[PDB]
Amino acid sequence: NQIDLNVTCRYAGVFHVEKNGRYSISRTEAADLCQAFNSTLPTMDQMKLALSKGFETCRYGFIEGNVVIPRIHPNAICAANHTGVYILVTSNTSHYDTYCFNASAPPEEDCTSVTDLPNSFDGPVTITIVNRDGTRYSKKGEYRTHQEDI
Ligand SMILES: COCCN1CCc2cccc(N)c2C1
Ligand SMILES: COCCN1CCc2cccc(N)c2C1
Repeated sequence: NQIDLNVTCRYAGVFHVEKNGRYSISRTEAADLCQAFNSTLPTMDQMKLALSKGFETCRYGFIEGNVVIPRIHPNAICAANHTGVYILVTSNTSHYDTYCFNASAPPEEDCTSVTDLPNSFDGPVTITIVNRDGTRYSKKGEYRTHQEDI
């Protein structure tokens, strides 16, 4: 009973989380996951500011209201070569990564490691935060509040 949460640097408080390194988060789970980081799903405005500070990924993830990919550099295999906050229009499926927004983060780029999942609740899952530099923090707990996500 183990979950890896791979987390990025924060940019104006916005970061990306993937569960087990593959698209596997529903919209309800995404909200719960951000809540566990004392964070919320970003607004479009929040994501645009993060982009302006250097944030880009090659992953679809939830924000409030849409699924998006922030792009700075055009790449043919990431958001069909678009730049800016690319909005997913047409998809059959419901599971993506998520973005999260932590208002208490620094205003620009913060690439220090994440060492806590401060708002996880009691539970039986070994949850491991994995930073890009390999630094890990584990705890026993849970964050999913919807049964359909478990
Ligand atoms: C209100 O949350 C109830 C569900 N949680 C409550 C806390 C908890 C602790 C250890 C194992 C499990 N399964 C659980 C389940
Ligand atoms: C946005 O990056 C998607 C690719 N994955 C690749 C695997 C991985 C491992 C640990 C932390 C992070 N951020 C990542 C990122």
